[PDB]
Amino acid sequence: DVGTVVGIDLGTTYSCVGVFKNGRVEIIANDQGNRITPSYVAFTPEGERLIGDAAKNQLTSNPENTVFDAKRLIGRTWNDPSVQQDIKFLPFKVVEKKTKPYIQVDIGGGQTKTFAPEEISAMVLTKMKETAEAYLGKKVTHAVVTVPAYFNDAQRQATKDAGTIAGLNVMRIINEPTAAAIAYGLDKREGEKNILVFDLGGGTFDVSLLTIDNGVFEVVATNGDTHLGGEDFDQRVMEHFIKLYKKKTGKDVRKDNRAVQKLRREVEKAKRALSSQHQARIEIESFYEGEDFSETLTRAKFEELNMDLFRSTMKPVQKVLEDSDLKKSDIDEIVLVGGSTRIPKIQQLVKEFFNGKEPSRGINPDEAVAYGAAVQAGVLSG
Ligand SMILES: N#Cc1ccc(COC[C@H]2O[C@@H](n3c(NCc4ccc(Cl)c(Cl)c4)nc4c(N)ncnc43)[C@H](O)[C@@H]2O)cc1
Ligand SMILES: [Mg+2]
Repeated sequence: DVGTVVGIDLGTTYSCVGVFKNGRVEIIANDQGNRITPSYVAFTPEGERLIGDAAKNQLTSNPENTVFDAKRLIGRTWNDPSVQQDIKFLPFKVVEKKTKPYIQVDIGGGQTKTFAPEEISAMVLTKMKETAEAYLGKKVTHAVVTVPAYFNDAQRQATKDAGTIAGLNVMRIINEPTAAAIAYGLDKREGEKNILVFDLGGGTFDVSLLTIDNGVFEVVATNGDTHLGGEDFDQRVMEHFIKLYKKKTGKDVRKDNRAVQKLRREVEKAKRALSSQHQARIEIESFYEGEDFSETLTRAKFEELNMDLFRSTMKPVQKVLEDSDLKKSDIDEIVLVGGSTRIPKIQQLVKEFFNGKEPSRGINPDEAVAYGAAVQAGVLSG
């Protein structure tokens, strides 16, 4: 009946699925060979739905009908101030329907359709379910799904509802920082500890203070920045190169959406290289007006352009400690989650804040949450 329960991190920008099979957690790659699937859905004018990288890669060509960031809207009402602010930054249409922010898209043949946020998340969960079934060689009916620790009752229920729509019985809703702590085996220890989970992803920043007492977790405080992540650091670098190009050539490349997207792709790759080396060459064939682009970005320049944003991650950490009535020295483990925690300056700032205390390392920060969800899914599969 419940079979092999899957563990899914349903992220704002990226989702990840794991299972417990043959004595260990296995993070599952999708049909594109990727252990992460972008939380994107594109509606083509042929009536087809594209999910994941297939959808993300077609954003520039179909900017009104490619849906992403549905997690920012799920479990909220249309008139929630957070929703009214977020819709200002989203390129697809959002309308009031049944008190909620429904996403409106063209599906071809002169038809437009509206989808609740949980229906978009259900499409992402269906893909995660397909990924898991291809791996296991059998059907998947049950899941453990993670949510941000600050999610309220409506946000947790709407996430279980996205599972129902996808044909998944969401047996447990688990907090993302708790799932990361479980990945590190922090739940399998005698005694009591205070854990700070610092999660800096592609688009969001979450800090959580947890207590662990002989396998029992409590989320004591949460903070962060809802609109700070890796995409913001790429954007600072894009603006930098766009201004330098305008001063050198007198050309504003922002007029050509394709040129901007080629630059975005290469800037993101260069930022990644800058986590292990000190210079990165950005090369673009036929960037603008058919002319090739070839420039270098140093790690020093990358840090300067982003120094305020990197430093900003420190105030939510201090605030969670104040709200927990804990001192820096009371923190027993610092767990880094989210792909942006690979940035050396971010790791430096976290270590400096904690007076030289080394954070927990070793588990891929993009996968730690799904890994913890898979550990719990293994217990439930029996
Ligand atoms: N393949 C793949 C893939 C794996 C994980 C992710 C999730 O990334 C979340 C965020 O994390 C960022 N990030 C990541 N993300 C992981 C990643 C690894 C490989 C690839 Cl091809 C891509 Cl593109 C992304 N690695 C970073 C690094 N070394 N230095 C700085 N930032 C890094 C990334 O730019 C994004 O903003 C996205 C794609
Ligand atoms: Mg995450």
